[PDB]
Amino acid sequence: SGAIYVGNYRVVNRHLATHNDWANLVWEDSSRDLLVSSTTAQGCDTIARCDCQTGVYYCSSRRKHYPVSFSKPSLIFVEASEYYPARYQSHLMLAVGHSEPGDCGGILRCQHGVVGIVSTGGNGLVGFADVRDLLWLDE
Ligand SMILES: NC(=O)[C@H]1CCCN(C(=O)Cc2ccnc(Cl)n2)C1
Ligand SMILES: [Zn+2]
Repeated sequence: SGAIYVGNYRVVNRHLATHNDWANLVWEDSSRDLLVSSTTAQGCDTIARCDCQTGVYYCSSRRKHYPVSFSKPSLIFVEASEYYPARYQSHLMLAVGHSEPGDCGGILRCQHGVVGIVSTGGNGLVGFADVRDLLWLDE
């Protein structure tokens, strides 16, 4: 679990969005596993606007942060799960690191701010849904 709170927006994994997220929907994209909902309170986070390919992510299944080198956002095949059919997930970045299903929502940060959230993983890989191109989150 986990979310990014920026301005009057809450960014979550689309497959983990609650009834309240869908009732306050701003934007969602099944191909990116992202959903953004509106909030009444001002958020605590800031979004990176950069091309970093190194950063640190929070891994809830280890209660620890790990440093990672990650690939640029791209279209990557993701096998079928209870949440989605087999498909290509866009704007996804992979890195070598530990993750389990409940780790989705953990934040990946670089020196400039939030880069994205854990969205996929397995066999010593961890995939992050990028949010750096969503310029409207700040404006
Ligand atoms: N974005 C998706 O299609 C995911 C939806 C939930 C299921 N899924 C996974 O990858 C599950 C999983 C295993 C190990 N580590 C992590 Cl962070 N997630 C795929
Ligand atoms: Zn950066």
